[PDB]
Amino acid sequence: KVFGRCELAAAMKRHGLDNYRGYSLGNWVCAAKFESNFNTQATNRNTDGSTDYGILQINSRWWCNDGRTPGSRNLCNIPCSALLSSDITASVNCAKKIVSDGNGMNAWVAWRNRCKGTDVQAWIRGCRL
Ligand SMILES: N#C[C][C][S]([C]C(=O)[N]C(=O)O[C][C][C][C][C][C][N][C]1[C](C#N)N([O])C2=C([C]=[C][C]=[C]2)N1[O])B1234B567B89%10B%11%12%13B85%14B%1158B%12%11%15B%139%12B%1061B%12%112B5%153B%14874
Ligand code: NA
Ligand code: NA
Repeated sequence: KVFGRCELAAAMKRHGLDNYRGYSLGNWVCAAKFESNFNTQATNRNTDGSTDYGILQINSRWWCNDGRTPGSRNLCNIPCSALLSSDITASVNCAKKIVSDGNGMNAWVAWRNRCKGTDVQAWIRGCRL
């Protein structure tokens, strides 16, 4: 599924991501924009053989099981395929664990490089939320 901006903002809110770990909703929408272009089916292979999955490009190195990342963990206790669904529940639950791991949203390199310290509220501007 390719979400619209406000559509995704709304979905994130309903699943309790807004202000989660102190990160306002615009931060999450901005991260999703640059991670996946709002496409729940987005996959990208990493140099090291891990893969990033879904709207927030969650990595198989730590967070999900894809059967082809040796030595990896599955801290969200989910198949990585779950992170590609139209329904974002699994992605949001896993992202809550990630953002709680010590690094905050710096766990998403695209957030640090393209959202941190910008007008992130712009991503939710205009939206009925
Ligand atoms: N951090 C910080 C300083 C904010 S100062 C600006 C400030 O305090 N403005 C604030 O009190 O405005 C009240 C209205 C807030 C509306 C917030 C929604 N819009 C935002 C925003 C947010 N939230 N942002 O974070 C922005 C932004 C526009 C551009 C960059 C960041 N923007 O339009 B400002 B002054 B110096 B150079 B001058 B300009 B930039 B830098 B500092 B920054 B901006 B002024
Ligand atoms: Na909070
Ligand atoms: Na894994």
